[PDB]
Amino acid sequence: IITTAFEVRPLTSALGAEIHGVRLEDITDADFAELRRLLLKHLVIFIPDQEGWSAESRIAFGRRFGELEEHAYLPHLDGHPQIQIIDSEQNKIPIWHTDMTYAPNPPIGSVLQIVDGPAQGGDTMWSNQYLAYEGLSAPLRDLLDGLTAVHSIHIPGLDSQAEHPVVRVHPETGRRALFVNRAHTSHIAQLNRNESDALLQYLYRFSTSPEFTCRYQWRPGSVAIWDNRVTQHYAVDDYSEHRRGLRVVVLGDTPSGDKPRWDHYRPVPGQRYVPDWVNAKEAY
Amino acid sequence: IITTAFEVRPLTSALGAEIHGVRLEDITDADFAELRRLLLKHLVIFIPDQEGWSAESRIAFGRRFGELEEHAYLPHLDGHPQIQIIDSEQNKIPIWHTDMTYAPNPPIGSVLQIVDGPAQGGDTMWSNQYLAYEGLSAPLRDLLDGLTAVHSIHIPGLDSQAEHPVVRVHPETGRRALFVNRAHTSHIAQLNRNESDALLQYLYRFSTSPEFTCRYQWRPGSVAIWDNRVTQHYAVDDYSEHRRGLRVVVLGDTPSGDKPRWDHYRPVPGQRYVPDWVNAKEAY
Amino acid sequence: AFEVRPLTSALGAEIHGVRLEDITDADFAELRRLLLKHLVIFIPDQEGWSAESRIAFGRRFGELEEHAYLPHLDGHPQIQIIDSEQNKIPIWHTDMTYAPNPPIGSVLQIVDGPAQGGDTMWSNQYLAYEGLSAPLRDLLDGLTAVHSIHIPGLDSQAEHPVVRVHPETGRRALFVNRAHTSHIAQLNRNESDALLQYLYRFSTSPEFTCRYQWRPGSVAIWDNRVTQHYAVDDYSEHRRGLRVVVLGDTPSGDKPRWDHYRPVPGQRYVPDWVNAKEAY
Amino acid sequence: AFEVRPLTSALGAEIHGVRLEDITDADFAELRRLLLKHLVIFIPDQEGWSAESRIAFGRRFGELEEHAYLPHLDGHPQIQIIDSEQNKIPIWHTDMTYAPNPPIGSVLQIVDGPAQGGDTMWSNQYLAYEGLSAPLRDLLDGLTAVHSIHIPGLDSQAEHPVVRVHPETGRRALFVNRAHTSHIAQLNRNESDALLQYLYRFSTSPEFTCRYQWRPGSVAIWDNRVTQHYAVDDYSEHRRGLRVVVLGDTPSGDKPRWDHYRPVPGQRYVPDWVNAKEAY
Ligand SMILES: [Co+2]
Ligand SMILES: [Co+2]
Ligand SMILES: [Co+2]
Ligand SMILES: [Co+2]
Ligand SMILES: [Co+2]
Ligand SMILES: [Co+2]
Ligand code: NA
Ligand code: NA
Ligand code: NA
Ligand code: NA
Ligand code: NA
Ligand code: NA
Repeated sequence: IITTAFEVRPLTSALGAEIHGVRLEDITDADFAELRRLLLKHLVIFIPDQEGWSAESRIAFGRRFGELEEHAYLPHLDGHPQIQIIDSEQNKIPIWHTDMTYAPNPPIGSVLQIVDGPAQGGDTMWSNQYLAYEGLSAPLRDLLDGLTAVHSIHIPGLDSQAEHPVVRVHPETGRRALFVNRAHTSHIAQLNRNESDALLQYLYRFSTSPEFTCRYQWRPGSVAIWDNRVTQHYAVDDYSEHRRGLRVVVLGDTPSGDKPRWDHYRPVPGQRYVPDWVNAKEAY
Repeated sequence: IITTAFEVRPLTSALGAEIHGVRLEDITDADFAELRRLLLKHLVIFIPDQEGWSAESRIAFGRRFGELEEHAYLPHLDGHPQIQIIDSEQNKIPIWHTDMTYAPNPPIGSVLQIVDGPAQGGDTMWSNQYLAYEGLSAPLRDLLDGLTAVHSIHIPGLDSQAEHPVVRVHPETGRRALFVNRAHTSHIAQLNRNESDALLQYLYRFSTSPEFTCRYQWRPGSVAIWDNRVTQHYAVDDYSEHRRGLRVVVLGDTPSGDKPRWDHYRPVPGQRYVPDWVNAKEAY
Repeated sequence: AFEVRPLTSALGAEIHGVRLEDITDADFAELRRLLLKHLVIFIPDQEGWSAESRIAFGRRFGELEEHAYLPHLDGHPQIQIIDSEQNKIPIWHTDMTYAPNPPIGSVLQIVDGPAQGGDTMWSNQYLAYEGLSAPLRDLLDGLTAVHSIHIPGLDSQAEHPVVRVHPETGRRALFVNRAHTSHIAQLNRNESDALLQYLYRFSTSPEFTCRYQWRPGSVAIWDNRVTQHYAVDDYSEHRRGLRVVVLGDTPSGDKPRWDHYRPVPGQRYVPDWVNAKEAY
Repeated sequence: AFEVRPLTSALGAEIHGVRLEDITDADFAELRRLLLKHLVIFIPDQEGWSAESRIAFGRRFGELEEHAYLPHLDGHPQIQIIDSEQNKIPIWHTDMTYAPNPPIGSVLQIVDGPAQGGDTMWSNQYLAYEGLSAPLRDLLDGLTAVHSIHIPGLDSQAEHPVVRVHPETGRRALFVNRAHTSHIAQLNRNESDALLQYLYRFSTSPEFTCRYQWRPGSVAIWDNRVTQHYAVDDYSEHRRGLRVVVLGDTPSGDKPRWDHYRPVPGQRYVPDWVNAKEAY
């Protein structure tokens, strides 16, 4: 992918780049197309100095990527159901995740601007799931190619589960990426639960190795745009100040990979799952 | 403790002994007192060849130890609410546990006879919690002496939790024993959940080392009597035949140890527990 | 005539009614059958078994080891003396898998020891393999592992299939063990650690093992090709065994489906889990 | 005059408006204060810093290492040349803790390298200790640990408190690190493994670390007494740094509250977690 129009400053070899010399407010078609190519190359891009970006322009920009979420309940900007308000007080959780993978159609990506927050504190990290897959040895890539996993959530107000390939192809690059994440993946469907725990434990740690991640410090006016299909992210929980972001969410992913090479694991009647590793029975 | 009356065949150095030359049916006071001393020395004792032991004698024997459970719902022998029927079909679960530690007053012990089952298969193992504590190095014994743990269960029909010392004294021997177990212990109260997971993971494995356990193969007419205050046990899940036992449960333990040396750990508002080790979100 | 008493459904059986001293070819054929069925068998009441008969018995199975340095019975280089003092190690292992030709099996008799303490456990490696789900069995069928040992006076390593096919039964068995397996050759070391850690624990589940309490005159015979065993370290009394070791195994499995993992120059192995750098 | 830009709330700050070449005693006092506050500081725009000034700067902190074998700048034995080719290792460590007197700290400038790739991370060992719950802090205060290294041309070990008191701030900091700590001396090895495994992961939580992208002319200065650091291994281009190392630390903590764990004769350490027996 050719991207030569702007001044691009990559964060790490794995992913991330800050793009200078762009004004989002009245971006042209040609400049948008270039930002989209930079997103496909760098997975998350950062656009500094966009203070004052109008609501209408933010929505138009998001709609250049696809349909925008109009969340039923999460607060939105007055007059604009597509611009979601994220407040550290109103709702943090530092855990590696890919957004909404407990649903059959997770988002394609998001546009986030932190409009209020501390000068230091509250960094966001992203990880490169292409590299997480590619860094596995050949026998393990071949195994994962034929597996699926159940992703689920069960909290007050939301119960959802979905089955996805463990390895998905990015529809627009054709490259394969890992598609499990600590927050929302439950278990691999074709393994028993204990085998699944062991393999997922390894994959979660490996996939978020420092060599596969980047860490971004938010500044006034900074916009992050990321591809949810091939990344995880993590919100660092190291601040107590009020922190507010404006977020637009682009819907419409269908994670797709190889046909599974085995049936789901079927337990016998009465079989009990005894995890090999301790988790407490009571949270906080 | 002096025990010289019968022929005693210890199973292992850690615990367990088979007692020959005893007839439970009309046991004398003096012979019972000797069996009780052998229980305090060996933690679990096995009495072979007791086929035909009458219901009235089984209940009288149990009552020599204390008050007998008359479970509200678990099935009991016709005419005898104290003799519980345990059926592999009607209700197994192979997990190390101490009985009912999710309650404030777990049982003192049990008398179990397997009246129907396979010739091989379905062994029971017991562990010595005195040795599990004593085998910890001095800095760790000193730490555990001042901790407590929450034990809990949440299944259809039963929700219960209780806080117990991590190290308890046996009231009748004065010796200290570990009092956590994989099945029912949730978390150590004075640690955060992640620290608790790490320490409990170590203790669970260490406490069930082969050097601290014994394994008993059931035969027709065999009776096992064990002290629930200072043991764990584990039912091996390696058979498919029907397996039936008659069980009498002696109530009335209060696990007691040192006063805790620290307050309970208090999380901050909104704090989320993220286990360091994967467990699946969906059981079977 | 033999009465067979299985210890567990997974493995192990005590065989009564046998006299090893002058066993006939036909009775030996039955013991052989029972060893292929039960993997380890225990023969009680053999006090006095002569040295010449013990050696002839082992030779029915194959060539006997004449260890250069282990003490042996005066006059009989094939009958090894195993003394808890002179030599224990409580660790799950399969014997000598760091060698290209491990033993087929062993015949052991604990002639001195405490009345309780010092049990030996065995595990069923057929069940350890069969209990894995289909995707994982498929993976392991195509893998090999390096087994090694590095102690004063012994350096050895060997590569073996992770899943071997027993030559007589045709049944597949796991062939890794905690004591001597180093790493799976086709994975990187960190992936290897994670998988082996799971397999070691799973393979010694109580549902796959048995535990034997030694009695005077009892002989244990086991197939080292499809078992692990573990010597429980819960005694301090003197414990002596007489052992004959049958050589000649060549673990055989599928051709690997992938090449060895090749690190890049200067690559460092950083284990994900801590081990101390200093032993005792 | 200095503008301070913290990287994270845990640690790290970039200091603009500084000229190291002829820094005054009073301005140095301010840098020293900022190092005790931020643990690692980054000074951009120092291209051309003279060798004599670089050495004088390090000498303000203490005695400089003159390594016998590491290459150094022609004419200047104190200015070490660190080349990605000639010498990386991505592993969390505190420098030379296998020695009884580790460095107080270092001054590093990456003079050649890629525009992206090769970040360095640091962690705050004060926060790693303070984030433990009270029972565990109480335990660690009374423990010590053996740190060691065994490579061709270097064997060293040292015993240090698990929790050290920084000499200037009086604040307590964890003093174990994954690369060089072997085991806690007062526990058995298996207990030690379990606790160190927890501490290593906890101590390098994202909430306790920072990540720095090197730029031409940037100098990093850090306090090795209360940090770990990690060199990210995500590049293949040539990377050269100039480093001055300040010697003279003696980690100090509470007298241990227990004796060393003493194994019995013949006791074997069997780790609960697998590590391969062969590296690369
Ligand atoms: Co609305
Ligand atoms: Co998110
Ligand atoms: Co009734
Ligand atoms: Co029970
Ligand atoms: Co052996
Ligand atoms: Co260093
Ligand atoms: Na649209
Ligand atoms: Na597991
Ligand atoms: Na699709
Ligand atoms: Na009574
Ligand atoms: Na933990
Ligand atoms: Na009491």
